Amino acid sequence: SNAMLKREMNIADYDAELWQAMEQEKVRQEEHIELIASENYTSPRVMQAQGSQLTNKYAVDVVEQLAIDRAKELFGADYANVQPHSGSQANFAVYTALLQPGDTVLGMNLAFSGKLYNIVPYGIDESGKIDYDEMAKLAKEHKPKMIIGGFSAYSGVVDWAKMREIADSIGAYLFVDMAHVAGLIAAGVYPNPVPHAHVVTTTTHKTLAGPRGGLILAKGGDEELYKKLNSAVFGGPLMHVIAGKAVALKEAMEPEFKVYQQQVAKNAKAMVEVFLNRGYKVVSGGTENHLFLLDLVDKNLTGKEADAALGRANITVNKNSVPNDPKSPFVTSGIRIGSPAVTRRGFKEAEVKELAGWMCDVLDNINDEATIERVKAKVLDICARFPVYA
Amino acid sequence: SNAMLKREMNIADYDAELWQAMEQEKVRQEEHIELIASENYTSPRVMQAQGSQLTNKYDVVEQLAIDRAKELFGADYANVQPHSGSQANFAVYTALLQPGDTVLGMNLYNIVPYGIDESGKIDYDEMAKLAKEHKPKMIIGGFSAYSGVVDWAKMREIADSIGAYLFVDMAHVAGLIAAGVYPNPVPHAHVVTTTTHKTLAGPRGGLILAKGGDEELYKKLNSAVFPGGPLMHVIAGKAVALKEAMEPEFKVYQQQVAKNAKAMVEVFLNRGYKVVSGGTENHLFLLDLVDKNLTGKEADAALGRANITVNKNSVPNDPKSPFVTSGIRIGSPAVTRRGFKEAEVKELAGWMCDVLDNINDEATIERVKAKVLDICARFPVYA
Repeated sequence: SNAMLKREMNIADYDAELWQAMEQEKVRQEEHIELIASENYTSPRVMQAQGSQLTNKYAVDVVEQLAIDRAKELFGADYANVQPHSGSQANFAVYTALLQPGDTVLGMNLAFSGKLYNIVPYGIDESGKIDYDEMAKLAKEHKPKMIIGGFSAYSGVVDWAKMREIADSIGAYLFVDMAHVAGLIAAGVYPNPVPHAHVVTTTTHKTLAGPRGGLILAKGGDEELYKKLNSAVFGGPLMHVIAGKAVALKEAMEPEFKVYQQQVAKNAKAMVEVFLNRGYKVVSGGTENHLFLLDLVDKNLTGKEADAALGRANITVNKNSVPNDPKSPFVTSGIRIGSPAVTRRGFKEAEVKELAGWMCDVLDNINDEATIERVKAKVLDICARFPVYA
Repeated sequence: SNAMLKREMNIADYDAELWQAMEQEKVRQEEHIELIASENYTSPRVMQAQGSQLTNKYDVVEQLAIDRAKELFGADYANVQPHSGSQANFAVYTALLQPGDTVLGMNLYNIVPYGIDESGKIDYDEMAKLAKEHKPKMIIGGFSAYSGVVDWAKMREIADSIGAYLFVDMAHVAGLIAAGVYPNPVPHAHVVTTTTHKTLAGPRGGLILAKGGDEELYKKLNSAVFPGGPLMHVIAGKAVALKEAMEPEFKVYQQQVAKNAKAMVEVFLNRGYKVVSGGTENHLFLLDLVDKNLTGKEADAALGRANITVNKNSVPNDPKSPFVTSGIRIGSPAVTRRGFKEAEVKELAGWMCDVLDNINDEATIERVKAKVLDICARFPVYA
């Protein structure tokens, strides 16, 4: 025999370098305030699934059917495919199922798929709000085969019903990638694109708080579409990750998850209030979801500057361009902030308001070491009061 | 306190439905003999990494994987980010090819296939004919049911003669390559890819490796991987799996893999079965059942009744559909992992011949099943 004994076979016994790195990553997740809008803390049940012997399975079916059934129940889809390894892979399945090389696609942005297809962008104005009349004119002008909804840095709510009308008016597909807001949709606090788009994709981590992976959903499609989508996905699925998806999707149906998402939305609003009250500009002047963009043009700061300074105080954000950004995309004039992770670890309005205030202290004094050190200390204290896995 | 994040309530407590399905799979892995050539049993250290908080990360960990991949394979470039072998391959294509380019491969882009004969041996002269006539931008080496050695040096000569890239997908033999007991493509290819879970016995995932290129090439390969983020928990799994593969015991393992495959081959041949190519030089082989009036699908099902798992596979010039086939593909990595040596695999191969000789003899099926279960019980995978 040659049994692999779990008590004798662990990382700390065998691979000290890896173990030290893993320990330091747990410490980082605990003692940093994570405001990257795509970040979250998955449950220990998701982690248990991902650590399981399902990694050995070549593809089982019951585990997969639970994920599929739960995806359909949660989002009200008549079709779900839980196999994609990532949101990007889900998206690529959709493109290859429905598009030909060199087709025109209308996407949205701030004012490889780009290499294979002709992507025309609808750019949100300095107003920071979608203008559906203008979107309809771009659609009419360019006659895309597909309009793609979903954008990583929009703080407004997208009217998917209206987008479907625009798509239909020119015979295009509406594809919505809801990766950036899926958890809010799952909770009923943001509108669902499943009844309006021809196909929908998402990641399962981010606001859904599950494992990293993809999902394709649809409602009202024909057998033929569903068949094409299935065939475009692959090269088998990660069954341990699919188990992760199954348990995450059930967690998403808990009343606690609805309360959590309501808190996510309140928290993002409370942070916006502070930034505005401290003299910072927020794109659109508000948020209606979990995230927002701080426009630093009037401060003569770059997003890269802001991000580095905040990082020195154990606050993680990402840079992001603003509408008609006067700076290059490598630099930007904005940062994007979201509440899911801090909310997940127990921060409510008081904490996020205090945090926003500290961020304003940093940005007001971006090369003052003492401010940075003071704020770092406060961040560490707040992190201790609100531990993650406890 | 965060009710959803505290460790109190595990999957069994929370989601009995899911837990039951997970634990059935666990018991299935113990109670069946697995001869699907792409399957293995990864270590508990790999699973521990996959179960870690690294799933929440949006880099010392990645460097460890990169360094260990380069060391194991003798490469001066590695990318450990791909989610799968397929994504690794896709990265290479999108890095080096333009849409509609011509490509040559074994069994978006104009593909010219090269087809090994009934002899079950690669015809380098036919490969050369196709390459030199059609002038592909890239020749792709590596194929899933091939039991022979491949002359990677010769493929590079062919590629070099027409100015083409040589890409080798070594997924189907990577662990043997790593242990030095199968020809190494890394010195000869422009770029190589692999999965991390079959003969490497690691997590499911992809890898890109290369040597002898400049940073410009390596930058292109990096840029091509995500056309989002890596799975850092899986990458930690890769790091520890790659370290395990550097142990002298891993080479011993692969030597036993190769020896066991040859041993099973000898039984099939001696029992009147035909083996594509007449033998093996690696961990797998293909039985050609045409002369038995058997389909691969039916052979797969018959063996499954006795708790022996194989997969159907087309043979050269298969008279049957690809969904039916006239062959089965058998590999030794998983049985060897759980401790089978030559004596055990020889006995196993005899039982398989007993079933296939008389698929409808339920007495034989039941006899073999009981022996299979006894054998599985004394070779537990995990404890």
